[PDB]
Amino acid sequence: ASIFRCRQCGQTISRRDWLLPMGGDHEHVVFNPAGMIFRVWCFSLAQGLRLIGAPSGEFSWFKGYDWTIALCGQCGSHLGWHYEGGSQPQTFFGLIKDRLAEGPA
Ligand SMILES: O=C1CCCC(=O)N1
Ligand SMILES: [Zn+2]
Repeated sequence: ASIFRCRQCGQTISRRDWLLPMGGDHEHVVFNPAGMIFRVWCFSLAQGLRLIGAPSGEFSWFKGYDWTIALCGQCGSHLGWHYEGGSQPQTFFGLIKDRLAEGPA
């Protein structure tokens, strides 16, 4: 139970080892302006995504960070967001936990 793959297609995305406690916890439950609730797990690093558009600071859940939508690079499923432009760390990923599948390396 140590790597996270895309739930829809199996693309390798991240590792348990790369979980990042932002503000004291790797899990953040949040809502967007359309009222969709996401349970976000923060990772310092990820792979197999495709980051879309240019970063935006609008409604950022994490102070001082701008976001870009992160899709699965294989299937296009929306897996979370890349955050940049902040400090300690400058960048990280916030991935939607129920859109990933955890399993053996
Ligand atoms: O409200 C939102 C949607 C996109 C990601 C974020 O930080 N905030
Ligand atoms: Zn996928």
